[PDB]
Amino acid sequence: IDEALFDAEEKMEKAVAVARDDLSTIRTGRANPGMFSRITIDYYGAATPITQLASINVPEARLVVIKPYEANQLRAIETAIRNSDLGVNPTNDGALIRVAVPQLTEERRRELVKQAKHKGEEAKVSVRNIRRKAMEELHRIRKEGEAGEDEVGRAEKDLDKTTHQYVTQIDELVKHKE
Repeated sequence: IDEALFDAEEKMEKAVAVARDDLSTIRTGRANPGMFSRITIDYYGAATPITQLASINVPEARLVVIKPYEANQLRAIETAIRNSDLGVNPTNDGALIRVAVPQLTEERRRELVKQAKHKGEEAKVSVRNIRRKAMEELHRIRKEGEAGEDEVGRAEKDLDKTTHQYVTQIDELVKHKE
């Protein structure tokens, strides 16, 4: 019962965290390091984020400079960005990567508000699915006699309580992306 609850609050935590990233990889607003965090480049057989492999430097609002902490991960990172979802054709000079935002337009931005709202929805669907796997556990606890209806019923209500908190936590994360 208690470990079921603990295992869930824990898993929703990770969903909210993955959410902040999804929503970060979107700039309703203007250029910043956060957008580059969802991108990953095979690092020694492990999918690693560039936001830890390089310094995302933002001079202008339409210009980002990327110095990979290691020279040899440069092309690797550079390619991860033209292949990403930002819509950029990163440049290279041997050490640095020159990225040109674009500035955006009245319409695409709207198509990114729809997007941010839509990926916050995926994340609330993931949460409710965590909440549901936990239910089938609390349900299976009660049925095995590892706990009385009384104790498990309480957990059900506590399970639901927590879900809303993590859901509202995703709500007031897409709120900022308006």
